[PDB]
Amino acid sequence: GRVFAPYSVFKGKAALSAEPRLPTFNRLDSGGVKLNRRGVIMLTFWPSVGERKYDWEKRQLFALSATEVGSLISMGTRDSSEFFHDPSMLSSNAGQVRKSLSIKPNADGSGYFISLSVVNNNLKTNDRFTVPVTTAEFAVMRTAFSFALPHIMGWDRFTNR
Amino acid sequence: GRVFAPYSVFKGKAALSAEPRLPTFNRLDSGGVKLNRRGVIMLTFWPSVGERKYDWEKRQLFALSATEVGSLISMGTRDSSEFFHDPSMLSSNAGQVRKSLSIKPNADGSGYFISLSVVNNNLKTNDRFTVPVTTAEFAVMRTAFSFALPHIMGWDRFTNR
Amino acid sequence: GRVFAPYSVFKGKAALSAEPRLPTFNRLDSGGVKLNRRGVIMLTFWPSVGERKYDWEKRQLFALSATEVGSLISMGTRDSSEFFHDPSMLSSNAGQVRKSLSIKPNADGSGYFISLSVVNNNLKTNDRFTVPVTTAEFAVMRTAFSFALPHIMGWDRFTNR
Amino acid sequence: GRVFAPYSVFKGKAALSAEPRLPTFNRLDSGGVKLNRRGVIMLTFWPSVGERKYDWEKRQLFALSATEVGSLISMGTRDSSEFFHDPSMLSSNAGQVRKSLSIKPNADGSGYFISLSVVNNNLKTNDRFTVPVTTAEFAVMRTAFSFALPHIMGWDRFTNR
DNA sequence: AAAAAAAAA
DNA sequence: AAAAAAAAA
DNA sequence: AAAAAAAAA
DNA sequence: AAAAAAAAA
Repeated sequence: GRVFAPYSVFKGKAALSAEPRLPTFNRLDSGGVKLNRRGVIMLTFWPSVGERKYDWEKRQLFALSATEVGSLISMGTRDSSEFFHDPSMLSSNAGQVRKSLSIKPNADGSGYFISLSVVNNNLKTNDRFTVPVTTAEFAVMRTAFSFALPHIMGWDRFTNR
Repeated sequence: GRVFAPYSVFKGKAALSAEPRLPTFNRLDSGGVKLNRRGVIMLTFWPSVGERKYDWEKRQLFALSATEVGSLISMGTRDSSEFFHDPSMLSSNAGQVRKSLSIKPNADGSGYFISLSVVNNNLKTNDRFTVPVTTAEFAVMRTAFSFALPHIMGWDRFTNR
Repeated sequence: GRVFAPYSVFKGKAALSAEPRLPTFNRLDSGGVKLNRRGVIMLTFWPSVGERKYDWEKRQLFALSATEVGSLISMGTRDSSEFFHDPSMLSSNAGQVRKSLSIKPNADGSGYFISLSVVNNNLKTNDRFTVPVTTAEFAVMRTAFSFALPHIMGWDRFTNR
Repeated sequence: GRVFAPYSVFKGKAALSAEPRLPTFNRLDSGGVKLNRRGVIMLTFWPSVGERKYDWEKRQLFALSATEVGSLISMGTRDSSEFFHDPSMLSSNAGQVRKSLSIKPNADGSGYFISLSVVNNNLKTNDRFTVPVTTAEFAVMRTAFSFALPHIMGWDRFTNR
């Protein structure tokens, strides 16, 4: 069944969590198997309430596709990226909620800021969580994401015995 | 049985697909096992017909060997490579069909063009599919190909328990 | 059960050993599984007594977290790092024992010195083991640690079949 | 049982083959397991007789340890290394046979020469096989060796389920 | 014997 | 449908 | 709760 | 046929 092993970073103003969501397959009637819904690396941001305590109730999610992951793992020290998502895309509720994830180098080069911005035009809200990530932490993510990439793409099914 | 989990890139004029084809083994009569036919990373190109629709019927294939894969994964941002294949090599139908795959940096350095050219002297045809690949996409391929390399070489059979 | 396969470096004044300690999980009552205690890469230092012989009785341990590992694997040739640990942290016996691990480039750039310093204010002792590590050896550690990182984080549980 | 999946390079004057030899373990009476004899990446060189044919009878072997592998995978384009081995080391027949493997950059930077030199003072012979390796081929070896490194060290036994 | 804790299904 | 072959247990 | 879709065995 | 040894559960 499920497995819950997130890599988490807890900082002053918010927490950040990351974990793979594996792809789903379908057993063709030809006998073989076929990849159905794509894996992602799910990012969870949540707010620090009171003192070193965190409000899981107010979390926001951002799903990194294979291609966004490749974008993060191939980032230089001075590079930055920005991803834009609509959860209710190609559906009835589109344009209402808008998420943007930005990864920017801090001035020192000592790391990066990762922030999730959520604008909800239905509930008339505007949230923003930012978490600083050291060079070491981002190194864990780079290495963990690279490990995970083949798996969310379903390439770990190509094995000899 | 089979597993179908291609990494695909869909662009203006054509689509590109990539997936490992595992090596085949033979159970020696000595008891052990021996690698028989070599794995490849198969590339499939196909043409965009009408509007964001793609003509799977007109696809062309290109099989990357272990060594060609090593050539792609070790490419710098400014490097380019070109591979030349005859499907009916060392057989009766050689010289008739000629395939060439070129990976070139786009001017921006924002990625690469991958194109397959097929010249068929039997059917008197000349096809060319080109697909632009961003830095992020080519990063997925590099990471996915590196993951896959040991597997198509059959080295995933060397495992402790 | 247990598995004992340390990578070891034996030098003039001391020995150094490194091996992963896997994370522990808990089978939720929801059916799924949940990561409980975190994996580390355990480092063991011990003193050379007499001539090319080593006093296992006087060993000192240092547990690298996921994040410390990411710090070591992402070190340039000229970089150095220093980690500080209190084994009896957040408990009753804190402040008494203090461990610090330093990884510094040797002058040549031919490698690094890895040293563990242990100050025990209970037993009134002060130990220091230093082991030089060549570029090749540190390359084994970098590659072995990167391989191990996903595993100590419990990400090897996310697998397709 | 055995598995035979060598990566091979066939050139003008000789052939080169490479494959992992896994470590051996012992089931402790404590229940757990303990690594016994170390894995290597075995290199096999053999001479080209006549025209594109190769004399397997005259092969010479060279066993790369974990540390030698780390030395090869961390080589820059312009780096070179040289390893020296006595097969009958610490035994009665030492000093008699002497093997040396050299990896040097070719002038172009288009690759490397890998050569095995064997001097046998018992049989009064002196053999030398040299095989040029392109950047692509050496990229396969680097990637395949890095994949294999954890395995020959027995670290693939540290797995979650 | 090991630096811990912070959300949660 | 795929570029092959070269040593061998 | 998650940005989707495009070929196909 | 292979470069070995050094601590230990």
